[PDB]
Amino acid sequence: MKYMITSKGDEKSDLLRLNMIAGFGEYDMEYDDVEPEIVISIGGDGTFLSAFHQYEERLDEIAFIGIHTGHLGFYADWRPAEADKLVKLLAKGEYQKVSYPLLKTTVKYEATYLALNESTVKSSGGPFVVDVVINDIHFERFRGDGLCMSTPSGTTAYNKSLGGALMHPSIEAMQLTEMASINNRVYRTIGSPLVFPKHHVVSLQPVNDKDFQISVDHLSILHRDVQEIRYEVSAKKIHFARFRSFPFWRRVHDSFIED
Amino acid sequence: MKYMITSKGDEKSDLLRLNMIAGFGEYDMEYDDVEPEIVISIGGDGTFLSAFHQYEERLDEIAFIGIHTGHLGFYADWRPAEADKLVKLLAKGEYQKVSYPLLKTTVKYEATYLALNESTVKSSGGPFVVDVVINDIHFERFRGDGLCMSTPSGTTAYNKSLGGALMHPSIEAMQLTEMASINNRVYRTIGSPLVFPKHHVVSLQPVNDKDFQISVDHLSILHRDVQEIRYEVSAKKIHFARFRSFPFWRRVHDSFIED
Amino acid sequence: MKYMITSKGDEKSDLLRLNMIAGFGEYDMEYDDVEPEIVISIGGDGTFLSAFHQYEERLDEIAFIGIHTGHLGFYADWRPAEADKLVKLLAKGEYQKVSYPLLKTTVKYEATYLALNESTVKSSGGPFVVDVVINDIHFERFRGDGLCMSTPSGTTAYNKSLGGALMHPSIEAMQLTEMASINNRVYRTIGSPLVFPKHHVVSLQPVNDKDFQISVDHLSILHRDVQEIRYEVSAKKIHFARFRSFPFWRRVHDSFIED
Amino acid sequence: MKYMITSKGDEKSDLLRLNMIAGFGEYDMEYDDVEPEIVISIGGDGTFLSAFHQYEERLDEIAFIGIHTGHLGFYADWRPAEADKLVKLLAKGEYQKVSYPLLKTTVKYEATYLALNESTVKSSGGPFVVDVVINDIHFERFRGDGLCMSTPSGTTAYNKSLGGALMHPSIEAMQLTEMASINNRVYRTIGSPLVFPKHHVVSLQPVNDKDFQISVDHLSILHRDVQEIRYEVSAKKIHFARFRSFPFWRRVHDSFIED
Ligand SMILES: NC[C@H]1O[C@@H](n2c(C#CCOC[C@H]3O[C@@H](n4cnc5c(N)ncnc54)[C@H](O)[C@@H]3O)nc3c(N)ncnc32)[C@H](O)[C@@H]1O
Ligand SMILES: NC[C@H]1O[C@@H](n2c(C#CCOC[C@H]3O[C@@H](n4cnc5c(N)ncnc54)[C@H](O)[C@@H]3O)nc3c(N)ncnc32)[C@H](O)[C@@H]1O
Ligand SMILES: NC[C@H]1O[C@@H](n2c(C#CCOC[C@H]3O[C@@H](n4cnc5c(N)ncnc54)[C@H](O)[C@@H]3O)nc3c(N)ncnc32)[C@H](O)[C@@H]1O
Ligand SMILES: NC[C@H]1O[C@@H](n2c(C#CCOC[C@H]3O[C@@H](n4cnc5c(N)ncnc54)[C@H](O)[C@@H]3O)nc3c(N)ncnc32)[C@H](O)[C@@H]1O
Repeated sequence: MKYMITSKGDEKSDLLRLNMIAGFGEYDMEYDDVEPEIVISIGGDGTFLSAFHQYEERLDEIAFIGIHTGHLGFYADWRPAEADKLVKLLAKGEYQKVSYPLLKTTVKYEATYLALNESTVKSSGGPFVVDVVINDIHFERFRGDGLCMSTPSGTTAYNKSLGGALMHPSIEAMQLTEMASINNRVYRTIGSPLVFPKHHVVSLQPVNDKDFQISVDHLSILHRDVQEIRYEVSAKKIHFARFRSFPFWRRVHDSFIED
Repeated sequence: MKYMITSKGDEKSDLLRLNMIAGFGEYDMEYDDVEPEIVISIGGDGTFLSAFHQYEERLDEIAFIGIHTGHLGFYADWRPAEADKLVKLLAKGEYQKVSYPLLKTTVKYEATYLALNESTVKSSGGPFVVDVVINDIHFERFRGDGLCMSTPSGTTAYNKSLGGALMHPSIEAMQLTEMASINNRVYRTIGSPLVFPKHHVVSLQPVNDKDFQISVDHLSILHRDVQEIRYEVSAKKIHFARFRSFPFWRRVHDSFIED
Repeated sequence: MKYMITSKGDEKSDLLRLNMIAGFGEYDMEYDDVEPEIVISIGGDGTFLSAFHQYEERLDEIAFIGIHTGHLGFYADWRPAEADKLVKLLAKGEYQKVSYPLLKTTVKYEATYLALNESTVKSSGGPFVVDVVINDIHFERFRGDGLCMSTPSGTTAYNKSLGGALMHPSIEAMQLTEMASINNRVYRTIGSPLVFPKHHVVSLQPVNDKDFQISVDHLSILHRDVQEIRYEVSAKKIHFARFRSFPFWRRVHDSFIED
Repeated sequence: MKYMITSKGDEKSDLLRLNMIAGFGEYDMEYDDVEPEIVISIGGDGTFLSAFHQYEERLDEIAFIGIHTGHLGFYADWRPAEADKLVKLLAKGEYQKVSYPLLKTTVKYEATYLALNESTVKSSGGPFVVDVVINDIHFERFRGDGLCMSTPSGTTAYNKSLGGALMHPSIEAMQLTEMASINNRVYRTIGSPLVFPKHHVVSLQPVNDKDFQISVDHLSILHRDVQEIRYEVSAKKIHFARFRSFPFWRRVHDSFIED
């Protein structure tokens, strides 16, 4: 079937990619970076994030695989020594798929984005003020550095550094965390992270300034004349190729406690 | 149908209970505290917690209602002024039910318990050491004051004070938080709260001392010769009587931000 | 003696300022905004911060007074109703002085700055990497959103929202807090806030990018070709006019717990 | 001069102690565990804590030295390989002294205690309620698991696990941290850690139950009919023998970041 391989760009990743293409040539496997059914990322979690966004319009027709040439990643969880074994078991089709939920982001002035990790909103300097509306009722007026809405698999990333909980990716949900909120008699926020199920809509609305720094995964965009930022669990999902058991809590333990 | 009413025990709650019994007498409603189909708690969230444990063996056949004679509670979310309206709409059967997940706790020396809020494990003095095992693999060796496993509706209680996330109760899950863990080159814990889906089993195992203070909701028990404490989302659920929309995030906003 | 009054710029502050000038005209008090011995700020803590920086080159010859036309401030701790009483007791010289420590910031490419609240260092987009050196020995390699070095009186401001401790201003010290650090096997930071005595020097050194967003109190500057940012408790101090006992912990209680 | 050596009690510590006594016998050094001028602890920080409390009535006449037979300690900061060098430089008197502040604790029913690390107050089950009074004015009504008042050198211990700041021991101060406080419309606490200078008195006062678990360093005592617990920086100080530069921030880096 059609496949493609993206590389971090260093020597180790480029030549592991060239070796996998060589092994793939020994099978009924055609290299196509326009309509691949298999997308292989060689590098780190950042390389995988780029691969996901490179093919975000054909998610339902693509199985992703991540190979880490450096340390273990949460998406690049395959060791380079297993690269040759990846080729055969994947040419035969000896694999099922696991799917992780995604975060849908709507920005109105309208544009929509999908996030694999998180989407954040920050000020164009100093602190900013936004009204947080949950399912069309006002929840809080936030003043601080920013807010972060994370996918389940994204909770080990920016969300973790902001004090959020780590969620197993089988839970279809999204998590909101605060960035240095000021809490006093005037401004009052919940403080705790909030975990939302599907079909719940979190809306951020501007108060004074309407220019915000909006990020989706590794991409950071300055948006102007923004009227609303809406978050909800996407109906779409990213599909991974599964060849072996590597549980989420194992990857958490191996990444943060010790390998 | 058969009903019963428990009271906090103060003057205001006892006489609101006596007035509801009087109004119930004006309907085909029989008072029975052995096999009630409707359990009404008048007081606070603590009174409701007692009512839940008083009838935890007939959960599948009971609809709970909470009335707060003091401030708003997350379970006692009905105001005493609406007590008379509660009687009629509930004698007619003009209500459906909403169900919140529960936490199952197994203590082996074997005893099982259900928690509506959380279950905690603490030392018999100073810090304690337990091995945390997730789905039969060792995750961490915890040294500190204790651990807390919370239901979704329990996240606004002890879990919130421990830095956990607030989870909407439609998510069938459980959340684990740490109590003052010591983190150094020797002892290493994740720090972040952990949210587990159904069918995931978290096991706490003793290292040196085998005597622990184990709590389930408001009840605190000292347990000796404990070999294991296992947590997982229960197959059982608590059923509430629903007469009106009072969203979980509204109760969060009203309780912690302002009413 | 020579005095001056700065105003927030709203109607209430401008006309309280005009009334104080009128009352001052009834005394041997000359209005001079070039060499005042008394600087009165009418508005909020932000107005006071501007007044401090407006006269930061004559700190040793100026006594500051803060009046809050809105809610209570930590520097604007005088109520507008006591404005007329402020005039007389201050024309007579019936007051001593209290002094709060300041933070010295040296930026090398060299420029020096004084902060009454704090000084922060942030990235020009995403996370940044700086080496933290304490008294000429490498302490940690920080990767995250930023760092914040606070004065004692500044601990109730940005420092508080970052999890720092509240320090009584009689302690000559500075406090460093982290902004969403990533902690893993690669990058390791202390996490806890750090409190430094006098004569201790904290140096931030660039790793890759050398362009940082450096802030000192309300002013935020983008600095390029930065080689080092050094922090230490300043030898200079800000001097307040003291007419009455208003303890620091009282202002903390009144501001954050309830007035 | 008169000296004594305490041991953790394991094989390695007992025989390093026997070797140091042998080396001391080769000098004008008399072993006396009643009036020693030099107290040597061999083991861990816990062994040193016991040695400090064993001789807390002769602090002004004793210089302490800590040797760690396991990992590096903040008090046991001497490696066993340097034991023989410790003997000579210390028989000659080729050393000055450094002094760390201590915490004074007064319990009234009256008893006084000195803490090298911290003193904590906890409930006899569940949460407890105490009024916090700072310098004779009511600061907050705390409801939660407990409170912790730490010395500067104690901030790397229980205080660190509770979110407190790390303070250099040259600062004469004490730091208070909270243990899982409940914060709502009813109960309101500051949340942030509080750092107090000398001569400031923090008083904890009972509300309902008057039975508390009071700890001072490694000793935990249940106290009954307690009317008040008062904390302030002690006028006394512990004196260390100084043979070489080992800065506090180096010990922090070596203990928590990497050795
Ligand atoms: N394996 C570790 C390496 O992978 C990174 N990583 C990634 C990634 C990536 C590519 O860069 C952009 C990400 O920067 C993260 N980030 C930003 N600002 C951050 C901060 N202030 N604090 C922590 N994070 C921050 C956001 O989340 C962005 O999405 N995703 C994950 C994940 N899901 N889980 C665990 N690690 C993950 C991680 O950062 C490590 O570098
Ligand atoms: N409405 C507010 C009042 O109701 C209480 N409450 C309850 C309850 C109850 C009955 O007492 C036992 C509970 O004490 C909580 N708890 C213990 N130690 C705590 C601590 N150190 N810190 C915060 N909590 C603590 C645990 O969770 C126990 O289960 N349940 C909830 C809930 N689900 N959400 C919001 N509040 C709730 C709350 O405490 C208020 O008093
Ligand atoms: N009285 C309350 C009002 O006064 C403000 N205030 C000030 C001030 C001021 C003028 O603006 C710039 C300050 O913005 C603060 N800040 C920035 N980003 C922040 C964030 N993300 N989170 C919290 N803070 C933040 C930084 O500290 C800057 O210095 N100083 C203090 C103080 N010392 N103590 C208590 N409040 C103080 C406070 O912000 C309230 O508005
Ligand atoms: N070197 C590391 C070893 O030394 C210990 N240690 C000690 C000590 C000791 C002897 O035991 C009693 C101490 O238990 C600590 N403690 C209790 N409950 C704790 C918890 N829930 N969380 C973290 N702490 C806790 C309290 O503080 C008690 O005083 N003092 C210090 C110190 N000053 N700095 C750094 N480590 C120190 C540390 O615990 C390690 O074991």
